[PDB]
Amino acid sequence: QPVLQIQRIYVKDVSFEAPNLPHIFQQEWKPKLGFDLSTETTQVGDDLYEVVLNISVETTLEDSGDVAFICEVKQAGVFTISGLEDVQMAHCLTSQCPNMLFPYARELVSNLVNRGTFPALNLSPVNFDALFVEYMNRQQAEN
Amino acid sequence: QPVLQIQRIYVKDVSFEAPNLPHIFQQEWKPKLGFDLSTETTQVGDDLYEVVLNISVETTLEDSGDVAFICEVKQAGVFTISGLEDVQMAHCLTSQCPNMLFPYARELVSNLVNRGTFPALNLSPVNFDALFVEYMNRQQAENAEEKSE
Amino acid sequence: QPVLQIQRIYVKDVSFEAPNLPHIFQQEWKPKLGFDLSTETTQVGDDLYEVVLNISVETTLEDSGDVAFICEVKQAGVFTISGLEDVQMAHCLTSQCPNMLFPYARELVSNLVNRGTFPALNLSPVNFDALFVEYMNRQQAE
Amino acid sequence: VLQIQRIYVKDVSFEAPNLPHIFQQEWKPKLGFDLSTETTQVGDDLYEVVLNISVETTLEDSGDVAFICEVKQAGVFTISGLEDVQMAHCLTSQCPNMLFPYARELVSNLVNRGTFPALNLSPVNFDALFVEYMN
Repeated sequence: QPVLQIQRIYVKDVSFEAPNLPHIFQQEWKPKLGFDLSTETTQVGDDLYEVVLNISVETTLEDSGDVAFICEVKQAGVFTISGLEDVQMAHCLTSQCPNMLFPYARELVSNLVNRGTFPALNLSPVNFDALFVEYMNRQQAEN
Repeated sequence: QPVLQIQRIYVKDVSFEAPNLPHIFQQEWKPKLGFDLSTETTQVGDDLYEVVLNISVETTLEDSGDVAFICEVKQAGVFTISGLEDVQMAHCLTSQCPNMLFPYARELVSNLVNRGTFPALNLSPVNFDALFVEYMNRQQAENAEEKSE
Repeated sequence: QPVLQIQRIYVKDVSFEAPNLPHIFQQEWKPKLGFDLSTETTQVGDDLYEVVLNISVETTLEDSGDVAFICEVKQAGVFTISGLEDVQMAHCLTSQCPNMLFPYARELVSNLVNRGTFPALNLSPVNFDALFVEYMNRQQAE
Repeated sequence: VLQIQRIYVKDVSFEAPNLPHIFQQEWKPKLGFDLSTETTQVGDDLYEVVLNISVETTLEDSGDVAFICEVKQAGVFTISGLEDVQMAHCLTSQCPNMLFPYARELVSNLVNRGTFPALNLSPVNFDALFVEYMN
């Protein structure tokens, strides 16, 4: 029988620069979000995996092209996973686990950004399943 | 009369790093705390000053000496200050204001280390008039050097 | 192509009470935690619902029975939901959303228990799909 | 002798009973401040100073409440050796002012969770209040 369980959820790395600060608040609010996302998976112990969801957000206010902020995040989870065939295992490490972390990472980004008094940045969903399919293509590609 | 009013408390830079997860979680919680603190100031308007409070902490474990986490914060706020003798002004800026900012950067610190799922880290109350004092204590030598140019 | 988008994560209500302070800090920390959680939906706009996640936590200390803290949080959202079959939709409403809201409500609880200077309280993952299934075992009960 | 031993919240509330049917309007705020202080001896030269703050923002013209925040920020202070009245000043002006900035980011923090516009409470003349006390 297969097993997928979370052992711990924790941040491995956080960041939130907002340079041209004191002033930028004068300019008018017209964003240019520069999302990006990734996931790495390190095996730790027998049947234990660290799935890390890497995320970079970067509002940019069009005309000026001057950064409004750059939030980066590494939300991780250690999981116990066993009894899965190669492809399933890959859906776990690539969509299942990342998908469960995602919402914690969303809250983080939302919390930081909020600390810079900026306007709410509640990250929109990601389709991890697609990401899985894409993951599979990339692997056959390389092979 | 004299005027002090908060315009906007806000963050300008925050980072947090916990380089030894998860393996470190298995070690005995023997915390060693590094904690440097500092303040800066900048006028950005007519009676508009933006004070910055920097904080850096770093925990290591007694036994292995490994690093548990590093967190750096730059809490800032912009204020409207006016009608003060140069001496008052300096207190306001090196103490009064940074003081106002302290809880904000404190919470952020507690917040982040808790996301590392490490034991609480609630910075102890800081004496801000102290910094003012160090500020004064530095003048004489600084003015001397300033004069030497 | 369906539609799921977030319009506003926000708190409708939150309460934190620590009634036996500072005396309680003299007791040994032997916690017995009570946890309760529920959900509510409400169409507000046209393809716009305010999903609410209610969480209530209480902790007493075992030797004295005294209350260390009680905390209640109403974390809400307002989302744009469209183009979903009756099943997918009620799932989205009763599970998928409340889930997105979980981290927000969680952080709030840990944040407040920490201002009371009590040991950390980081709510463990909640299984909303399970609560979703029971939601159905209640409707069908009719 | 005067030193802070522990800083903590005894009670906190924050209700915004008109969401999300207001995020659509603009700001026409009418803050409703109120503030108390209570001290209690809890031990040998140990006093619990409690700073009570209420802030009921009512959006004027509409009349409805935008939110009601009620914080009890407190602290346990070791305090000894003070002439009768000069003590009062400690327990009613000195200590509270020490707690206020914590009571401030708390109120900010909540308000910011209600998505409303940043509410960074304004400075309170704690000595001036002390006067209207002895009366």
